[PDB]
Amino acid sequence: KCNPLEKTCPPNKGLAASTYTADFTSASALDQWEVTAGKVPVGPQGAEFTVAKQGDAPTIDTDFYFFFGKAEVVMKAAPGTGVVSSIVLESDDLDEVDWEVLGGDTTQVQTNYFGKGDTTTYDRGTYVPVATPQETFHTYTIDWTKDAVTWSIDGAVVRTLTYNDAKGGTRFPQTPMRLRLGSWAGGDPSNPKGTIEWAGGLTDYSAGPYTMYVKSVRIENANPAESYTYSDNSGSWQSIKFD
Ligand SMILES: CC(=O)N[C@@H]1[C@@H](O)[C@H](O[C@@H]2O[C@H](CO)[C@@H](O[C@@H]3O[C@H](CO)[C@@H](O[C@@H]4O[C@H](CO)[C@@H](O)[C@H](O)[C@H]4NC(C)=O)[C@H](O)[C@H]3NC(C)=O)[C@H](O)[C@H]2NC(C)=O)[C@@H](CO)O[C@H]1O
Ligand SMILES: CC(=O)N[C@@H]1[C@@H](O)[C@H](O[C@@H]2O[C@H](CO)[C@@H](O)[C@H](O)[C@H]2NC(C)=O)[C@@H](CO)O[C@H]1O
Repeated sequence: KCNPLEKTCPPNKGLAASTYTADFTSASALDQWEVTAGKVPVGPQGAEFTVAKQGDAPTIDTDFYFFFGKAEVVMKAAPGTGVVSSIVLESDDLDEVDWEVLGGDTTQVQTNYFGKGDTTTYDRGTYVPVATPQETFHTYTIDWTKDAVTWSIDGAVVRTLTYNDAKGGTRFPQTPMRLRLGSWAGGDPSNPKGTIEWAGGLTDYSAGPYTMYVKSVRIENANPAESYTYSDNSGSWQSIKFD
């Protein structure tokens, strides 16, 4: 994880196709993914992100990066107090767009972003109404262009971030991003008071295994390439070299 605003890092492996599809009911679905933590079994309901015990943070990263386009995930959130179901887009410069569902909040899901790992205040967050995310599969779409990031649920736009809303684009996500899917306990007793408070309370690991399900992943690469290179330390999209 070398940050190109701080130094010169090697190229990011890119998705050299205009679309990527993963149906997680097949075994060879994690061929272009890495299991970064825990075990992630593949079931009849798709890939399973289970918080069974303390420290369980099962995550999968794509091997590839994409430079603008679409990320669509069909997910059922994990239940349980303090359990976080996360759909994360992140670049090496720490540009990020994400979706977070909390097990005890049955009426909403959170949308969030940051530019260049800048979490000056936690004012980049938005709660949007969703019907029983822990009991119903929903399609979480992020549309990503130079002009705006759009968050949609089951084909309905629920949030738009334009380039200038991100401090005139100084904090807009515009660098090659990999998709991470995972569940973790934000209510882990060992987290800061503020994280446990945010996650909607403490996690009772005894009270069940809590499973997050991802049936499918759809990625559209607006700029298909074998690799992406950060030319400068500007962290801007104009500084991304590829062919
Ligand atoms: C700035 C910001 O707000 N960023 C958010 C992201 O943090 C967040 O992604 C999730 O973040 C959590 C908390 O950091 C993370 O959970 C942690 O995962 C790591 C690795 O799996 C664990 O660290 C390891 O712990 C083991 C113990 O089993 C050690 O042996 C090992 O040495 C540790 N390794 C390292 C490198 O530290 C933590 O234990 C674990 N914490 C908990 C409480 O479970 C999630 O995995 C992140 N999830 C995803 C999908 O990225 C993101 C999503 O909510 O949102 C951003 O806003
Ligand atoms: C110690 C600390 O930073 N505590 C609180 C924050 O954790 C919390 O922000 C939330 O952090 C999570 C990652 O650990 C994110 O997944 C989550 O999206 C993020 N929430 C927001 C709104 O960005 C905030 C929440 O208000 O409170 C801090 O005090």
